[PDB]
Amino acid sequence: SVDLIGINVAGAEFTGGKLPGKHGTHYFFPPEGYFEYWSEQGIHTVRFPLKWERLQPSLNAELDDVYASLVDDMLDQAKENDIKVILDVHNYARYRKKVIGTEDVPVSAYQDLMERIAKRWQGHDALFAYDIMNEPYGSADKLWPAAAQAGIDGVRKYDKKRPLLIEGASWSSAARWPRYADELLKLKDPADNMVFSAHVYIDEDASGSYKKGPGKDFEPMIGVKRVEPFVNWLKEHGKKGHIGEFGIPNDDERWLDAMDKLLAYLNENCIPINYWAAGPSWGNYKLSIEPKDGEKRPQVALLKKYAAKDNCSDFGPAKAE
Repeated sequence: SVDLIGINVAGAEFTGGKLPGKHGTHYFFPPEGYFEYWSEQGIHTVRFPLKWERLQPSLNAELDDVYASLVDDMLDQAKENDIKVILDVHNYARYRKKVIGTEDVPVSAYQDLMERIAKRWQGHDALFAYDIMNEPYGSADKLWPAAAQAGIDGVRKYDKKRPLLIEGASWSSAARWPRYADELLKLKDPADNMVFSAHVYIDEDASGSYKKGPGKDFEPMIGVKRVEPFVNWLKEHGKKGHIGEFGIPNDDERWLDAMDKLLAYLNENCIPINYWAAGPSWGNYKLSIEPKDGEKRPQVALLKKYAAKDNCSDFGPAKAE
């Protein structure tokens, strides 16, 4: 099945400056008992960021035993707690700061990583889908469509069933999506289970930093307006979609109303969402929905109302008929 409501569980990708880094200091995986709270809340789908450099400290080589094993443990816990997991290679179309398709990082290396990820985890019941690359941007944008096909090819060697989530250029911006997306039309999936995944935030620059409050001229439909370009492109081209990130601060009711409006529109169009973000070690992060003493997380009550609604049969939008 495809859940319309889901959350990001971030932490494994933290502190990029430290490689390999130390678990519990630089990066964090969910502790025992972590998924229970979310499952009891009624959330059953999770997007899980991973750092490519930690998974694969050398290109075209076996996955790291310690980091990959932590992933195994996390998947085992998700399964015990009725949680389905989207693995996200959270890398901006780069390995050690070099773009995929450059001489340092050939597309074949990216294909190799995807083959390895699919080979290791295709047998795990808790695995739901592969989000093959988080937020290609900048000098990566031109070379990304070629890289994406290599990633699809990589996964499909070992997993011919599960959905592939394909992000777009320009930080996978939903708002700007039609400006660049046509380059993704040449992508082909032999299994016909390919879904585009866009990101959206409703602060002024759409970065999710929230440098300002809503302001006097705030529009409740701002989230909907920002995803329409994406959803309309999907409709025009007979493609399927997904919102892999959206988040808001807990300090203004107006943000919550905009979120409600966005969720209604996504629900109408059968587009699933992954809220950014929950996680084992967020501290004071403004967008966090993880429980923290003294913090209310109104975003969670809102997600719960939607989670109760019927899922769609498949990733939308529904085909014209």
